[PDB]
Amino acid sequence: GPHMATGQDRVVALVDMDCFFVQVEQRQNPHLRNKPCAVVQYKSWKGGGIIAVSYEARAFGVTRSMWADDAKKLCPDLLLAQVRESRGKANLTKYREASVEVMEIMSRFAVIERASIDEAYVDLTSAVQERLQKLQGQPISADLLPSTYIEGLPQGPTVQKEGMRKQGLFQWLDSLQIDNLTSPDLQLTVGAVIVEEMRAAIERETGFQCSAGISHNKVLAKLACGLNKPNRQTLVSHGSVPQLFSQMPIRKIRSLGGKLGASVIEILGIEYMGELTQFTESQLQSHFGEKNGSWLYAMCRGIEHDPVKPRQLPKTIGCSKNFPGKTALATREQVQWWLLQLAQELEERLTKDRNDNDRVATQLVVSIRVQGDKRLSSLRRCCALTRYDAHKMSHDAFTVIKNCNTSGIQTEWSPPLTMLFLCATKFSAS
DNA sequence: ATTATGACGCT
DNA sequence: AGCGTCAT
Ligand SMILES: Nc1nc2c(ncn2[C@H]2C[C@H](O)[C@@H](COP(=O)(O)NP(=O)(O)OP(=O)(O)O)O2)c(=O)[nH]1
Ligand SMILES: [Mg+2]
Ligand SMILES: [Mg+2]
Repeated sequence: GPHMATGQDRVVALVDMDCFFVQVEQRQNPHLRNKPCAVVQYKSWKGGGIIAVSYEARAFGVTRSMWADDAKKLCPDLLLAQVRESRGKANLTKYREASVEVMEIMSRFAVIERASIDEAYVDLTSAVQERLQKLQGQPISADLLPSTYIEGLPQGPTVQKEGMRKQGLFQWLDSLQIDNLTSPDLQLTVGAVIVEEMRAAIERETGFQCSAGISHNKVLAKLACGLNKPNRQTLVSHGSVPQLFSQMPIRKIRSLGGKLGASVIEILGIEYMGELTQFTESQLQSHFGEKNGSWLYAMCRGIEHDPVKPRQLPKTIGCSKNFPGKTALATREQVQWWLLQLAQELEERLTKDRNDNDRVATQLVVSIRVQGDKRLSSLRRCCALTRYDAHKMSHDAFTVIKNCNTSGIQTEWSPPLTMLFLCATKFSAS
């Protein structure tokens, strides 16, 4: 009771751009604004593969990983934008630049952990404390939280969504104002005020809309963020966790969407995150290992300690291309030519990186997939990255993998390669 | 023919 | 160092 930690020590937010690549294309081409739209890679095969979908298009059932030709059957008026293609591969530069715009703004408010091209975690604990002092005990107005949902509210004794949002917010604030709500709850509330400000700054300065989650840890903040997309933010308090998790499928939680999550469900015979609470830590550790067990025991109670790492830049810089089915690379000249295309793009990105961020990568990782192999990578080899030189990088990459070629003939390559992937890693100060 | 390419744990 | 998981 007295001595039990409740995991309410921090205020953490997760900010994620709405249909990010689509908004980047919509900003540049106003014709696409406010319309069912998607972003695809390539064009020849089935119209290209969709990787981003505007909310207008999602209403027709359009989804990521759908072929554009197929999406067009669901949504005849779907507008498409295709990622830039350079050297015969996808070139995501425009979205990486857009990403920097957003990350730079977020970094003004607080320490952030870049989690993906379109999202960052924010540790707002200190910022909250500072605002609480400036506030001097002033009541927090609903006006300061124009886009915030309080998960779990309203409750008790609204037909329209904005009506529900407001009633929930009023219930929440009226309880904070009375003083019934905990200090952790006040802290989350101030975090939400700051996040409103962060999101307003992002929209004003970039034109991009986003959603956000505010809670006491990264897992809950990420979960919260997705609850009310698009263009809204959600506050998930410690107290909201029991009801929220009671019907929350285990696969919903970050890190549990794959094999581990499936084994939890299968071994324990449960469906929802809340059901995890009936097991002892030791039980969970025995089934899922010491680290995962401990993590699950705390998580199902809404507690997680993974820190927001101070990292605004990616740890690696890489590029890859698949060669599916019949296009699989089958000659030595072919492998080398594509290795050079990958290396050239990478050299460009690495040079820019060195200039902007005062660092140099020192290791080059080469990954390939062989035909018939389900795995992401069939083989990984590394060499020293001593020069930002595409010819040298591609030549070195070839040197470390050329062994894989079973065929006696130099010209032929077997087994055929279904992916090439060059990753620059092990950065150091420059 | 689910592509491009990230972080990160285990050994 | 080299492979497996989770992600979208
Ligand atoms: N190349 C590539 N890019 C991808 C892929 N999947 C996603 N992206 C790119 C395109 C995405 O726009 C972007 C951000 O990823 P999300 O935040 O997961 N989805 P979004 O922001 O689109 O919508 P919302 O958050 O409102 O649901 O990453 C992929 O499989 N391949
Ligand atoms: Mg997003
Ligand atoms: Mg995202």
